[PDB]
Amino acid sequence: DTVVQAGETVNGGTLTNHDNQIVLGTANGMTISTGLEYGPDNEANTGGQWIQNGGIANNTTVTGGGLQRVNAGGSVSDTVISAGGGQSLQGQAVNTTLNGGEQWVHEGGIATGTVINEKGWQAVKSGAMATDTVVNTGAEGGPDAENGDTGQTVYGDAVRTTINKNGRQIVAAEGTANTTVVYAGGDQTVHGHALDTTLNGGYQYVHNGGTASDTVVNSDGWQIIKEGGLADFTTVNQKGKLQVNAGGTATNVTLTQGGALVTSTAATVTGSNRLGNFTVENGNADGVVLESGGRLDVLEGHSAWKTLVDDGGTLAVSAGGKATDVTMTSGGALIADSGATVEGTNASGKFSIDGISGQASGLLLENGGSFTVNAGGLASNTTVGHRGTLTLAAGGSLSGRTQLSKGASMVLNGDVVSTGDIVNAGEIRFDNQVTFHKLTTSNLTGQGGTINMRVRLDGSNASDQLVINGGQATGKTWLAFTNVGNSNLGVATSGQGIRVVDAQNGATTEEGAFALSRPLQAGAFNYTLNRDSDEDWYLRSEN
Repeated sequence: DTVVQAGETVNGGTLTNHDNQIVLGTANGMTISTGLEYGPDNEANTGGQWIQNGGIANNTTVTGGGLQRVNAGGSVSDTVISAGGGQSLQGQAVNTTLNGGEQWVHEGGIATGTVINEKGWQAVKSGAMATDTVVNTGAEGGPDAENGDTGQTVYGDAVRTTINKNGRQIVAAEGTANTTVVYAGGDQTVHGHALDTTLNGGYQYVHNGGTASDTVVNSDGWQIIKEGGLADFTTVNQKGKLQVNAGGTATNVTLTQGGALVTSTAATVTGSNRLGNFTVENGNADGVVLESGGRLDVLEGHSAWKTLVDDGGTLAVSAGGKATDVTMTSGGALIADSGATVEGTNASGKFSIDGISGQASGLLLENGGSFTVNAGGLASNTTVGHRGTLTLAAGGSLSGRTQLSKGASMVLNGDVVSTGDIVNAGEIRFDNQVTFHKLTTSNLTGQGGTINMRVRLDGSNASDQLVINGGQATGKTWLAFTNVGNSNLGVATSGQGIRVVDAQNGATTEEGAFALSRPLQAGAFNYTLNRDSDEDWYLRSEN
């Protein structure tokens, strides 16, 4: 009928048209399709199923427009709630599936086993508790998307939450999440307190004024401490990542072997790593270890001491920053420019960058490492390996042995003079970041490397140039030319042609020192590469 009295059970039935069911006994298998037609929090709403103290409902279905209300001492199990349906909970609910529906847990209510799908929403108010929730919605679009009132919003207490792909738990400023696992594609944003989070691929964002305690960051998990956030007792395991932004704090960190730290000297990070204790405080970094994935930014006016950059780690030093007693393990990335001050050891030996004098010596740039030589600066005895980049601004200089392995890059942004030997297995390129430039070197040892040069075939006989100053060009160097003129305009060369390699002051070049890596053509002309008796190399027209 309309009232289910104590000690009485009722089976089946559908509520429509603002009809009411007041449950004092047990109501099994009801379908609730009325009571929410004017949306949540509307006086005009009427009807629904209302579980009283000592009442029970089992296997209730709450369709669009349906309202289930559960008073204190009322109890429901095995509910499912569609889009446009809702359950208001001060009693206890066990196993509620929200397929678009909403569950409001009021002060004193306990929601256990709620499954949040398809842009449903569990709202855990102050004084309320959620337990064993499964979140499958709310993070759609990714961490920078905002889906509002979807997923789980925690103003009270959330316990033993599972955040799956596309799931989002928002811990409001007064809320508390006490045991949480986050999988890949899910995230937990913390304005309040997060306790015992495990990030098994998932992300945790600690916002300003939020705190996270005893976070375990496993493979592919990402804990981000934003400005004014606090992490305490984070453990970063293999392939996990702790990032502490400027003005963020993380204390009692434990970085295992393989656990990345991503921070700067503007942040506060204290803990231990594979070598012992470390600190990042007051613009100073002591003892930092950068695992595979890790990065330490030493900002201008800041300093780091006793840093180990291990395979896959990154030390980045701004102009005016200082990093001493640096150990670059093979594979470690060093990012700096002539303005920085760095000293330590890498795989090939001792290295240093003097920011005042503008001189670098013994650099090893690999695996994302990179160095820029500014005007009036010098890089001496640089080794550029796989995924390393050496960039020279106009007015920057090279000396000693500049060695480019395969997969290495040197970018020349103006005229550049090497007072030593360039040993090139990699790619050298002339660039502007059209005015041609000169690469002058004392000796060039070609090991199958390539030099990317520009040329204009429109009659101006202009191109980039290589100058051998008194030594020799030996081995094998490929020259890759790009016509930066019109592609159908070819003007014949004159005399010896366009001098692309100039041997001067007695320099020689071996007979096979250079060869075009691909044809060079414009208009009616093919342009061949030719060595002449003056040891110089020329582009000349034919056809």
